[PDB]
Amino acid sequence: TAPGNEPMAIPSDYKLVWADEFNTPGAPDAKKWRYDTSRNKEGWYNNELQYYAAGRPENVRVENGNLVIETRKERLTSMADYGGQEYSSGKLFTQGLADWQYGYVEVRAKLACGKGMWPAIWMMASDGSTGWPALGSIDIMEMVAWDPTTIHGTIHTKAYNTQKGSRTTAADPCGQFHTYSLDWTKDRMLIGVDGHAYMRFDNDHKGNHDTWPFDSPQYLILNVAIGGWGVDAAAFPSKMEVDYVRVYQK
Ligand SMILES: OC[C@H]1O[C@@H](O[C@H]2[C@H](O)[C@@H](O)[C@H](O[C@@H]3[C@@H](O)[C@@H](O)O[C@H](CO)[C@H]3O)O[C@@H]2CO)[C@H](O)[C@@H](O)[C@@H]1O
Ligand SMILES: [Ca+2]
Repeated sequence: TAPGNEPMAIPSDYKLVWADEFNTPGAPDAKKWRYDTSRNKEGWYNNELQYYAAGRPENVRVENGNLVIETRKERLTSMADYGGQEYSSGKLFTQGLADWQYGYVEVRAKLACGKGMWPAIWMMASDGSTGWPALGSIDIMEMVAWDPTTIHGTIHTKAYNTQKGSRTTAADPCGQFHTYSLDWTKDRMLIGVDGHAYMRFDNDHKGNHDTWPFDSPQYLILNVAIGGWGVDAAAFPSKMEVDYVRVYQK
């Protein structure tokens, strides 16, 4: 419903303004990522089945130049925020550490596969005041591992949820790295894989928050949900590998 078909590349007049190359093995860098544990006791949205474990290397660890977000079948019943979940996973975001208004975002990633796995790379507005989905949301990459070659790119607004999205295919996305990218300006968003936009969403320039809520900063989110849109017990453990995040601006 938001088709695109054009090349995408880091413009020559843009600079790298922030990156996690994941050069440093161990815990993610607390200056760049926080853990989101906020709905662990209550259960996450979308009828999701995962517990998101914070400072737990079995779920979130930097290893051989990659962020590793790993889902496991275990019950983390010793955690004070445990919510009876049958699976653990990771969710990191830049919320309250780094956000961006416009930019070329590049995430190079090998995905987490298995029926139930729902790896994502997505953004939400730092200003949450208008609520969901009015605040505006950008899914650079969504995949559901019962359809594991298909890459989804979508935006969420008050007027559109009407959802504006598109899809493409990539070669063994869980067994090789691709670059999932967003090119966001005041005029439009492209979302692509490997230098090709398969998704285009234009600003109608009508100054209407319901249709263009993207004249304000967004933060970035990395996670593997389990269930919802994504359960094969044999598929665990499974992991998303992020080689780098790079953000460029004029
Ligand atoms: O249900 C009302 C609550 O919504 C919270 O927002 C959630 C929303 O409910 C949920 O459907 C949604 O899920 C995401 C998809 O929209 C898409 O962006 O891809 C994501 C990654 O796969 C997926 O998680 O996420 C929203 C944000 O957590 C509100 O935050 C809450 O205030 C409200 O009561
Ligand atoms: Ca790296």
